[PDB]
Amino acid sequence: ADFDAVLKCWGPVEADYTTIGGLVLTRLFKEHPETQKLFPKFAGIAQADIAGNAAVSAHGATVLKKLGELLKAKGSHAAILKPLANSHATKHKIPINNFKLISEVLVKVMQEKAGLDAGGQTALRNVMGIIIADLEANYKELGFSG
Ligand code: HEM
Repeated sequence: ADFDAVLKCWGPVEADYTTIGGLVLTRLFKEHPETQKLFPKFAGIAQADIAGNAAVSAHGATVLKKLGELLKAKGSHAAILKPLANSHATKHKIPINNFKLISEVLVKVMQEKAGLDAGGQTALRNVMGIIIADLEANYKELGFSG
């Protein structure tokens, strides 16, 4: 139910995954500057220079497309989220709390750009909580508990 609820507000996101993706990552790096260093391709770019950066926006589109895939899935969520945990724990080396931070940012960007109301915020927080708990479980299976 909460996945379908978030989709009621996803139109403006999916309309421009690149622009909205850039807003998300720009705001993540501005509000949580330690996260920028977890992206070696972006680490060191002056904050004032992130909003206009096409590579940052392209990666934000990758992120939001993956969330859209999850939301729209009729099949296994596990088939989509387990690889995501595997890569983020073992390749990218991302501490789990960062996923909470990007979720906070997404809520704000959807409030501002996608008409996310109180019920929609609930739903989105619920969906992101499901995602984060699954990532954390799969991290633990790989030996990551930090
Ligand atoms: C909504 C949560 C997130 C989603 C859906 C997501 C999705 C993705 C996807 C689909 C990729 C492409 C490669 C892969 O499959 O691993 C990726 C790569 C990556 N992600 Fe995430 N991610 C999320 C959160 C984060 C956070 C919070 C960080 C760091 C703070 C992070 C850091 C990275 C890095 C460093 C890469 C590799 C970029 C590259 O070298 O091109 N991700 N992510």
